[PDB]
Amino acid sequence: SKDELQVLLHDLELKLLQNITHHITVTGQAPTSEAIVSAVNQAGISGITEAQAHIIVNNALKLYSQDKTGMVDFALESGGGSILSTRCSETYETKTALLSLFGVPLWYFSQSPRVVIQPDIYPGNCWAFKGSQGYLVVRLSMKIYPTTFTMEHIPKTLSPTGNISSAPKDFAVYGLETEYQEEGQPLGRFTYDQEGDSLQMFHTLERPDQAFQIVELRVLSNWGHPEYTCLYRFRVHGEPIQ
Repeated sequence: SKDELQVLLHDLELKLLQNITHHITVTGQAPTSEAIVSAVNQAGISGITEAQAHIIVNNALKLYSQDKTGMVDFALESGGGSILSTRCSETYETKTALLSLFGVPLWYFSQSPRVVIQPDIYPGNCWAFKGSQGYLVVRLSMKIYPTTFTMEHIPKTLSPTGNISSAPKDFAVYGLETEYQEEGQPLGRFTYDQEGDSLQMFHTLERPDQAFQIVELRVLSNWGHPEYTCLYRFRVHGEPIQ
């Protein structure tokens, strides 16, 4: 069926993306055209050319073009961070067309808020909530003075119409002393810029007076999508208590 098809192409793309991501993480470079030919072959399609592989790699680099820093991420799940799901907006499921590694649009499905704290970024692998206002609360792996936040979204070059209207725009960040604190300490108000890079960093105006192990992200608006907002990744940086 056409569904099974879109699924298999999605899984094929993901294999290639995981390959490329792994290689960049370890070596700091994209793999050669030849390694890509080989990975495509392992995934079950032989006879890809070098020119085709080079196109696949440049398409991948549309997404992985910033060499990101080694700033420790205390929200990252595999580092011990976790979502306090009871305090997030209700998940809203979406199906969105994005430009794939293969140059054609594919269907992608948004997921649960746990994707917000998974490593790296992958097309369509975002958490959607309904409307343009939402809440996410993350328990950090360590108690820290939070000093910097990173928000990531896919670039417009992955949209078949060069458009990311469902991306977060205005947001605010709060430190929560406990899981029940209704009103948290304001850590900052920022705006994700649809004219900026995929990965964007946001710094507190001052070093906070207090350290937190719980952080609340409030998305206050989006870039114009009438039905929902899509959040890909949120990272939390700072200094552990001494």
